[PDB]
Amino acid sequence: MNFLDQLDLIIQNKHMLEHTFYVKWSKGELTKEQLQAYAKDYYLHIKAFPKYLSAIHSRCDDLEARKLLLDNLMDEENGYPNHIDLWKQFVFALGVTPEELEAHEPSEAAKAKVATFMRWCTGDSLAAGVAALYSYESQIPRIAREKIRGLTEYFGFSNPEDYAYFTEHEEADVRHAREEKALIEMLLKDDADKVLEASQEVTQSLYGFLDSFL
Amino acid sequence: MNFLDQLDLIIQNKHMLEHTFYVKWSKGELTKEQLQAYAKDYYLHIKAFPKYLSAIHSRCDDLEARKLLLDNLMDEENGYPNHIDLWKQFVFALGVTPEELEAHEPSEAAKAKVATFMRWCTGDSLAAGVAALYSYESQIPRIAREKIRGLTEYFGFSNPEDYAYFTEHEEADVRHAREEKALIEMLLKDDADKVLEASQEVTQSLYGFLDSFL
Ligand SMILES: [Fe+2]
Ligand SMILES: [Fe+2]
Ligand SMILES: [Fe+2]
Ligand SMILES: [Fe+2]
Repeated sequence: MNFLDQLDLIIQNKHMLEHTFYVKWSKGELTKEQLQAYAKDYYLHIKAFPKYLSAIHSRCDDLEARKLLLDNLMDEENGYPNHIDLWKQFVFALGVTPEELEAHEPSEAAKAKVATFMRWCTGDSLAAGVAALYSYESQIPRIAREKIRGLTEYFGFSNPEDYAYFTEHEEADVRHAREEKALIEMLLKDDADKVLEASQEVTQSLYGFLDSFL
Repeated sequence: MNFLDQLDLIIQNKHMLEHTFYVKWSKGELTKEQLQAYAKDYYLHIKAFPKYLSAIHSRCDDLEARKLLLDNLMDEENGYPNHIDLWKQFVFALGVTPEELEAHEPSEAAKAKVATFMRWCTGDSLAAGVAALYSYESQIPRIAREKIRGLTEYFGFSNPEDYAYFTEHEEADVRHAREEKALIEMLLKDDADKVLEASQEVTQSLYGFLDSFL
């Protein structure tokens, strides 16, 4: 079996949309107290995602790979509103005040998720770092689509600008996962084992993060 | 004394334009054999400069600082022709063939320069990493200006597109040094000592690199 296929199968078999939290989201069975906690607890990962990308770029000598990593990073962090600003719009539309979000101390659940990504993105296998990111970003497009639906037919999201982060990631992360899948191939150095090891680790780590809100 | 002033004084007092190699350039007293060797030996630093920036960014939690680091990185590596492509144009206009440049193995002089930057950019002081980069980029604008002159009135540079790298850096690195000087302030964490330690180290390291061609 080809390792990219093995890679996708791992994510297919531990995919956040099958997690209770997002199933609960799908049927609507989630409190406003639970959403505001997740929106706040996600913020640490959202601020850190640029560093995941620059961590790999900064250890990379493939000049064409770096430009691809830069393209993701540029979409993440460049301009107003970058993806960080978009999340904030979602966090504030949920009801959270700016002060409360900035004063929020992230759960150790969330710190473990981030730390799992950073471990791979700073590790010794550039393809494993991209696989860590890929095992998340490739789920994102379908997650966003179903998350807009749940914000509409369940949580009173009238204004579209209130879930713009998810509208952007419905499309942005189709490109990103395609570029990451290509980056994994161009950076492979007889380490497809770490690619899958990273995939297993990130996907489970994401389950523990979702577990935290129950 | 203020440490940014101390910082500039260090660079003023070990500035590449005062080095024999660039004085020799200034009077024209440099062989085509010497320029093609320097153009080739510089290539390792030129390919690595993006990683210097992403190395600091990837360790940084100041969200406004990261966007500044990204702006430099974007000017360095984004688009055709990025700064790497521009150097190539200079390397090829000097007479070097593409194959010979890609087949060139960099001197240990050059490997020491790069390694000095990367040590600081991956070290434990974000302001020292920016100071390592600043102690180089702040010299660049005046270096470029005098290096265009020496390519014109000495080395037969007719076509302007042949020294476009230096035309770009005459202006680009005015902005970059101003943004880096500002980044050093925003990232200082009671470590102005490392800022100057880095400055001393980078500036000397640059002298040893220039020393290599004599
Ligand atoms: Fe994103
Ligand atoms: Fe993304
Ligand atoms: Fe540059
Ligand atoms: Fe620059």
